[PDB]
Amino acid sequence: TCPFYKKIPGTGFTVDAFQYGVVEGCTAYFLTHFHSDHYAGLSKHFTFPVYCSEITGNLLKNKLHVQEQYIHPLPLDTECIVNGVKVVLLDANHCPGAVMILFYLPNGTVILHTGDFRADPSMERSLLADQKVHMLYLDTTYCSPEYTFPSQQEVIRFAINTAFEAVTLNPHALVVCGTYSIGKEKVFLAIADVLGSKVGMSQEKYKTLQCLNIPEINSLITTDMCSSLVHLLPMMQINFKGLQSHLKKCGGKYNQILAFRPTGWTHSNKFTRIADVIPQTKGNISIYGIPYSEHSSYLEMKRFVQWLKPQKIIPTVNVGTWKSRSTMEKYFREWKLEAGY
Ligand code: NI
Repeated sequence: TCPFYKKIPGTGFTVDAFQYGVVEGCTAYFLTHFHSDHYAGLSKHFTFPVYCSEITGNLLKNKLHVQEQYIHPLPLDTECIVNGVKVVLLDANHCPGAVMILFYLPNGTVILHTGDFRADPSMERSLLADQKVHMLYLDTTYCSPEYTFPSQQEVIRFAINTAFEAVTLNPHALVVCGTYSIGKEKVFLAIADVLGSKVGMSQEKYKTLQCLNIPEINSLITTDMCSSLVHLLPMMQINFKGLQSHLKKCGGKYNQILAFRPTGWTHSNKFTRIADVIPQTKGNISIYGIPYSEHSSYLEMKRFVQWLKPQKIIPTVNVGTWKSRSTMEKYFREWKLEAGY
């Protein structure tokens, strides 16, 4: 049954709660971004209103086949009314089309639901700078001080230069990048750009990317693998066996693969900088793990909450155990006590 932390009080509104049948007294379902843990349950057979960004609208329509009439796309940074409740959607700096939701309750309460976010100082000068926020429903995925990782711009640097060097030392090397959802497109689009290639991919992944309103995208991607020297493969397939497998299929056009697995945090973040990374090498194939995150580090989350100064925080991630919950509460208390709200 839908959990308390997916329900917005004083509304008929729910957030990312698509896998509990009909929710008793839900007039409208918000969807923060197109990722499976958040959309789980959607199909062509939904007949309640969905509110989402334009881009998430495209994904619903074309990949899940939801009927146009139940998708209500909203523009960002725009005061909108939804069943007589003022809302606003803001970029979540997560994957394409991912939003935070501001709710202005009739009773005068103001709630922010972050969806999945990577906090950034650019948020401190959005529509949020204007007014007080009583309740924060928070993406707590990395709410613990061990969780440090580099800036996205540092990681894209590393990737750009690794690939470009290798390709210039051996122009019959192929670059592969792993994937399984939307998000992290900059990894492959940055490498492709430095190498002067479109990115080659399957038909299903080409369709996904064609929904995303990326500018100039027809110039940046293709379904023709032969013509392209940056390939996208299923992340499951990014391993020696599956790379070899694939290295056979190109038909003697490349002698070497350099691959990238963009990862979430991995324990080796604790002991090694970005500038000092190494790959796993079994012959002519080489695989880099690179910690490109689309969630807030501990310190990024901390800055954001301390600026916001919310009266109450409700966690949406890592709520499943009491140890996680208890650890998280302690961080909230410290932060508040440090910042004097
Ligand atoms: Ni997500």
